[PDB]
Amino acid sequence: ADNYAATRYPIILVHGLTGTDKYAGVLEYWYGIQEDLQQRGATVYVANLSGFQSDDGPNGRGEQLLAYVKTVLAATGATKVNLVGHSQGGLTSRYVAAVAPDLVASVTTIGTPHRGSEFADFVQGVLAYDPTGLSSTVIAAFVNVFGILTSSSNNTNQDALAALKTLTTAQAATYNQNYPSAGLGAPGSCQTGAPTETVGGNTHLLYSWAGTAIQPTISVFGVTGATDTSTIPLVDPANALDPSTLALFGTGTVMVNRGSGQNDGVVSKCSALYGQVLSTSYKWNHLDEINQLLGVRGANAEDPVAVIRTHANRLKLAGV
Ligand SMILES: [Ca+2]
Repeated sequence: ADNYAATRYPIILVHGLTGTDKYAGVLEYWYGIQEDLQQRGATVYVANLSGFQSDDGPNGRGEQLLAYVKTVLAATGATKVNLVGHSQGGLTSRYVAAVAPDLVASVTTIGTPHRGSEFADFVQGVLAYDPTGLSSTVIAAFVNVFGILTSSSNNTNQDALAALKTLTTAQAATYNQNYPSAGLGAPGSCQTGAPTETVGGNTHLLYSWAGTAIQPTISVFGVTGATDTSTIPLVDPANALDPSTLALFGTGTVMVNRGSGQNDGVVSKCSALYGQVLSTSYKWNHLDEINQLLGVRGANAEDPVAVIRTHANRLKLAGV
């Protein structure tokens, strides 16, 4: 124990799609991360928002997080917070930073689809193929019940279709127009923006990193293969002990065939760029970024717990 991660302002971890603080009140979303940070002197709060919803609008995840932020401030006596989001959580964090600039000290996004996901486009394209539209309704009803049952508080505010739509590349472009940020580069440039933003007397430190385990390889007329760089080829035990490893490799192959380039299974390198990009070299798939499942990762993957701990220290040294 020490003060290595003792930031001035409390850290709030913000989960993405399907998330909650504890799956079924048992499995921590941010596996072993809250415990690690607290041990190093950090004050950390884990948000519990709708696993399936849009970020904007009444009852959206953005208004839920804003309300949680104010509750943490009142309880801590703190005046600002440091937001750290994973996946869609990064978009929710941007929402709070935009509507309540004075309550935010920094925004860090990990594997966040700032420009949307080619995979969401794919799933949405599939649904639209049913001429009767029944597929959408049935699947929606099933995913929605799933969210209520896995939510640690059995939150009934779930809308799988809104969530899907929010993650498409077309919708993300509109979100960016509605909630602009100095941390974003020009649409379609695959570039980041500025390292900070001054939102009316309030300065925010902006950071981001992405995992690029899935890399495109050779190809034929219309077929691009991929390789999972986080693992030792075929015999890595992570292929066996963590079911998400191969699952993201597969999802990642669909991504590459949709022109995404380097990705973590669901988010491309270009889509995740935001603020000061600390790294896009991590050999991680989407769940490795949050030390899942149960702390398993390929033999070539960096330690996500260490990375996050180091960032809490960088925040301390930066003055937040
Ligand atoms: Ca993993």
